[PDB]
Amino acid sequence: YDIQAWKKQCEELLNLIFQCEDSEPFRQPVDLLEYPDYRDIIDTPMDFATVRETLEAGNYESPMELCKDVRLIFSNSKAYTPSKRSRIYSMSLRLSAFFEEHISSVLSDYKSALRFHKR
Ligand SMILES: NC(=O)N1CCN(c2ccc(F)cc2)CC1
Repeated sequence: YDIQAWKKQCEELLNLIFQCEDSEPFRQPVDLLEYPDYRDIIDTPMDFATVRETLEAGNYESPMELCKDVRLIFSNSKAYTPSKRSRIYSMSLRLSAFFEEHISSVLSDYKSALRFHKR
């Protein structure tokens, strides 16, 4: 019932994500010189270094907020891909499945801890 445990669990999950070769296109803010029309399609860019930095700054109040930003990395990739078979989009699909598999217990434990706190 540890209400704060999610933070270190998210730090460790981000470490696993950075070790994954599939995260390489998503580790840093997108390259506007390589994709000059990116901001025409994507309103809110997001990347894993920004998520990690926001976590480390103490600027997430809950793992649900972190999860919303990570899911935005994947929906941006889906919105920008010219094809559902593209290399970078295929990497985002695998990485999304890995992330969802690991974040589920983090969210469940946090929500359970908050319910216990307010019992
Ligand atoms: N690191 C970068 O400069 N990019 C910007 C474009 N983005 C993307 C997503 C799907 C796709 F199929 C093609 C490109 C991923 C991250």
